[PDB]
Amino acid sequence: VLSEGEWQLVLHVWAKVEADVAGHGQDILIRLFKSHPETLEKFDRFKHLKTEAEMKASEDLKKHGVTVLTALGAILKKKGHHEAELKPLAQSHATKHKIPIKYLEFISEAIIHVLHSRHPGDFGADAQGAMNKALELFRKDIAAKYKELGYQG
Ligand code: HEM
Repeated sequence: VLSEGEWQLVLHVWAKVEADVAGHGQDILIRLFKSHPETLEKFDRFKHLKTEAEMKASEDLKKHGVTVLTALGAILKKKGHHEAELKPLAQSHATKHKIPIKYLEFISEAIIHVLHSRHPGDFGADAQGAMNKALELFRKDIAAKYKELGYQG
């Protein structure tokens, strides 16, 4: 359970992401894909991208980054009352896209990285800890729905 203080740190930094959702979305997906190449293989859409330059030139990758961050933003702004928003996301990522929970850990790390790079004055250690807790809560609750469906492993 995050506290109200910790939610405020999280959503203070997130409001700054909302000024440039596409740029953030691109940097995070590129970092995920470079740090953890296995994750790119889950996207038939992107698996032709062999260089960081080709990834940064891809409009379709930048489109997907906005889709991911708008959905994450929607869940963060529920401050933990996010069951309606997580159900479909867990359902599709377990059963259709086949994404292990650990790759959700990876993209959490890439999101923390990108926010520290772009918003260092709003993303000190308090706010880093709080964002980590929010992202853990997202992963806990998706993992519980994986388990229900037979995909926690
Ligand atoms: C913050 C974590 C994430 C969020 C909020 C998220 C959000 C989304 C949304 C909103 C969609 C499209 C709607 C849907 O299919 O449910 C999507 C599609 C997809 N996601 Fe995620 N995603 C996350 C993490 C990941 C990770 C870690 C992977 C892969 C490693 C991944 C792989 C996919 C794939 C393969 C699609 C289908 C893309 C396509 O071919 O159109 N997701 N995601």
